[PDB]
Amino acid sequence: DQLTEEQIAEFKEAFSLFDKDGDGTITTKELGTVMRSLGQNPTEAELQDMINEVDADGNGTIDFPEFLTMMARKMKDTDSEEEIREAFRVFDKDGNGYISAAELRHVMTNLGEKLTDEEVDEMIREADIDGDGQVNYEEFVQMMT
Ligand SMILES: CCCCOc1ccc([C@@H](C)NCCCNCCC(c2ccccc2)c2ccccc2)cc1OCCCC
Ligand SMILES: [Ca+2]
Ligand SMILES: [Ca+2]
Ligand SMILES: [Ca+2]
Ligand SMILES: [Ca+2]
Repeated sequence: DQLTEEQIAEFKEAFSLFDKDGDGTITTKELGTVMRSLGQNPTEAELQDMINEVDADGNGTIDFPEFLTMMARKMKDTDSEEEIREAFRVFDKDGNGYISAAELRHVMTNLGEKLTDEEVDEMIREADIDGDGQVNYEEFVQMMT
């Protein structure tokens, strides 16, 4: 089988966040920008290593099909939480355990992706379960898969 229309719509939007020029391919330069936007600072060598890991046709760049392949499977029951754990840590700017509407809005922004109040209000509402108005690690994990 395959992902739904909306599912596709979500993978493409996250792909466009790496593809700054919008030409359809992710370069090491475009990946670096994203890393720097996250406070991190990798080297050309490391950047190319990250790309080579998913470059199925080995042309030095990543495309949507290449991007989706790596997405549609953590191919690991172990070490998948080690990524979700870091993802959550990226958003929880104050390691308080709870992700707020402001931390989410703050991060999404640094990634050249300005949201709307209504958009930000829906991403949180949908993930919030305990009704505290914030997304804890628990809620975060389930929202992923
Ligand atoms: C990051 C790119 C999309 C992948 O992450 C996923 C994002 C949303 C889902 C679905 C099933 N859950 C939520 C439905 C869509 N509502 C928007 C959620 C929103 C979001 C939710 C909670 C907190 C902050 C944001 C969002 C948007 C874009 C990227 C990440 C998160 C599954 C994912 O898993 C698919 C990965 C392959 C197994
Ligand atoms: Ca590009
Ligand atoms: Ca490629
Ligand atoms: Ca927080
Ligand atoms: Ca909550």
